[PDB]
Amino acid sequence: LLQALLTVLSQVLRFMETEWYLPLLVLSLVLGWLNLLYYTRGFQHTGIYSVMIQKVILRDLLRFLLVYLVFLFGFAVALVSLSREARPYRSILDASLELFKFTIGMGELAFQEQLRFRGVVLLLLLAYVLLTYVLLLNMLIALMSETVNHVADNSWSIWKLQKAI
Amino acid sequence: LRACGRFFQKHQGTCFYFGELPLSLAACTKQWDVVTYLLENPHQPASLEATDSLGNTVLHALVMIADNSPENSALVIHMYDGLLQMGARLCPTVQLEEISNHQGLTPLKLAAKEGKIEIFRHILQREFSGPYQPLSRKFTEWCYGPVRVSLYDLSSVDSWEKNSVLEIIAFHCKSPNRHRMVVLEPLNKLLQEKWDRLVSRFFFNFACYLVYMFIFTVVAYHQPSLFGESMLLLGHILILLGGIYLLLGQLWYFWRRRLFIWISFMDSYFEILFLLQALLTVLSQVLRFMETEWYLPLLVLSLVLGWLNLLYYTRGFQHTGIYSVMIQKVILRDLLRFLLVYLVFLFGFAVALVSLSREARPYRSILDASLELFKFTIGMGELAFQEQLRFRGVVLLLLLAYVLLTYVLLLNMLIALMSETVNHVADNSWSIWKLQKAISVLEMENGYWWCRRKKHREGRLLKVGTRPDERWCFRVEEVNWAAWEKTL
Amino acid sequence: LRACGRFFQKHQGTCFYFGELPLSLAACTKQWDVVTYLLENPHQPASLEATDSLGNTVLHALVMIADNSPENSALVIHMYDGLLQMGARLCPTVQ
Ligand SMILES: CCCCCCCCCC(=O)OC[C@H](COP(=O)([O-])OCCN)OC(=O)CCCCCCCCC
Ligand SMILES: CCCN(CCC)S(=O)(=O)c1ccc(C(=O)O)cc1
Repeated sequence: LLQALLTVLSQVLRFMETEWYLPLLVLSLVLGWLNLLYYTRGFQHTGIYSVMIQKVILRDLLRFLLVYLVFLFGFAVALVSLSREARPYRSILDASLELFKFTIGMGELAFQEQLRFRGVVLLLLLAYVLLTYVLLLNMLIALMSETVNHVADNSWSIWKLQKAI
Repeated sequence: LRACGRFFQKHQGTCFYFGELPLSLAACTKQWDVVTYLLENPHQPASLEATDSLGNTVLHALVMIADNSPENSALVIHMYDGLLQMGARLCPTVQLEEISNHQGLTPLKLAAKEGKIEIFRHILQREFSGPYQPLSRKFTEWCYGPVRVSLYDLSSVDSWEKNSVLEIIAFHCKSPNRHRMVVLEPLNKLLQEKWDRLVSRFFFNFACYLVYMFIFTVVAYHQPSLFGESMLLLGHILILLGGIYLLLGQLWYFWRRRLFIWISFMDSYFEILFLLQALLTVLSQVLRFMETEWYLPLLVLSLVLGWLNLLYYTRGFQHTGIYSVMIQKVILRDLLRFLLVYLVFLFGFAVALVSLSREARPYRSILDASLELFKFTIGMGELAFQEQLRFRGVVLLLLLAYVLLTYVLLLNMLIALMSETVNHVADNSWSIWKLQKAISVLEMENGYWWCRRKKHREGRLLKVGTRPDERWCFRVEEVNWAAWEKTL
Repeated sequence: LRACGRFFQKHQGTCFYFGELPLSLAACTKQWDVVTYLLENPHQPASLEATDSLGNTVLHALVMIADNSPENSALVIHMYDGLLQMGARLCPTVQ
């Protein structure tokens, strides 16, 4: 439904000649490729796997996200505030994206010589990294304790229900 | 006679505590024919009222011999009920469970303090009929199909009274099973009734901390280089006053909880973190009035710590609350031990890389080399055959050795955490969250440090027999189809 | 008579739904000697067709008392089959 709405809206915005048609057309395109994963239920082999891949619900990741976004934005406002003085964390979006890069293996640590309080900026980054790795490790171990419990694999039955619907 | 020497005292060494008197010995050994003889003989009767060097009666001594195994529990429970029945015949004017030891504890308060959950549940939910009905704490009011309606005696339980079972479980007990005690009847429904009348105050306290942290963030983001200037001054005095208010409220918490202070923060470290945030806030405003540059690091550390402090209020909802408990799995217990091994590898290879990189043919300092070595743990470590160095091949072999040792250590640490944490034990996170709600409520029931509110009794004053036997009793309705159908 | 007040309705609170009528109570409690008496007595027989305030018969009420545990299932199943066999003798024209 959402892909079809965004598709019709993108064509309405294209007839209005507004630039924002292209973001809607491109969001409809991504969502339309993700929609082809529906038809994986037509075969037993992919179908049942599409059910096995539901293990980690948004139930826990949306809760972890609350804790993670408080760490992210709390350290982002702090790094921007402290980096104002020279002796670059220029905005909350800039510092949030630099702090998020640590979760994808891309985070820059430097003793950043051009700043005043550079040592406190480095200690804030080291504290954010250590807290985030404690949080991610706790989140992963808490998912294993909930999901890896040797209960019978009901994925064949849940796929037979997808076929029934 | 009181066997009171160091062998007969309770301690971690070689001892046998049973109380100190013959009757308490005969009860703790399960000699019911010696107990009735010592009580009923004509030559010299024992008294159930008699106390040892801690002020413990035989009923306190029975709570002291309890472990939570089912056989020891059944034997302590049979002996405890037998001695109450005996007291109802030999000293019927005396309430044996109202006798306090030298710590001010009755047998029920001692069972709560010492974490004796099986005898604690038994005393709290006890019921009898015919001659012993006045010895009950639970009274069935009516039963119809799967539904039982009961009155529970709240006399030493409700937090309206000083040093109650609720205050003891929350703040004076140090047993790991505190969270199992708060989910028993009548404590479960009683704590829910207290939560439901305080949940609006909990989210008012959260909203005031959100407004304080919003003002803190707006002010920290608009600091000048070392109308809007007047609003920035207003923001600094609101941060000063909020910092003083939180500081006074937290110092008052640690003053009220001074007798048990080393446990008052053990599952409640947010009382340390709220105190520390308030201190660093007040210090940042003092340093700002002194015009020293170091005010800004303190203001910014207070800001970070204040956003981390908002994670306290996740306990207000079942969904986030219980998850905040599930996310405690990996304690600092193992990561602080792993950190010892990791910091020896880090600094041992850092001094080595700095020493060997001195010669050309850049690891310039211990901080530089420590940060380059730490970058391997976050997926950012540079490996190069570093051509400008003398011994470049040995520098590369030191880096490859550090990487392989660190990946062996991290893999060992992760596998050792899985072996400790992923063991299919029952998910007690709901109970530990009900204990967080219990601690929060028992704090909110006092009101604020400046407001000191009056408390109200819960349950109703009701006649239960002769035992007239009038008590503050709390109505609980249990529906239990699975227990009921087994009786048919 | 239909015990129909809020205690006898199905909801998340404190209640005992069994249907609302004596026969549905006697079936939901497993009193098979009260069920046959209420059905077969000469003074006033119960009807298996009788419905409560939701339109539930005693067979709907038995489905409503079911949990998926093996003992509760065996007891609901025995009572349900017994009442169909009784209907085959007391109201044989009625499905
Ligand atoms: C001298 C009397 C002053 C009366 C002020 C009345 C304020 C009412 C709001 C209130 O107490 O909110 C509590 C909140 C901290 O939450 P908590 O108590 O659960 O604590 C957390 C426990 N884990 O507190 C805050 O967030 C601070 C609010 C900002 C300061 C208010 C003005 C102060 C003037 C001196
Ligand atoms: C207030 C309601 C009481 N009723 C139950 C309603 C379903 S009752 O039918 O009057 C009743 C039943 C059983 C007992 C008993 O066993 O003690 C007492 C009273």
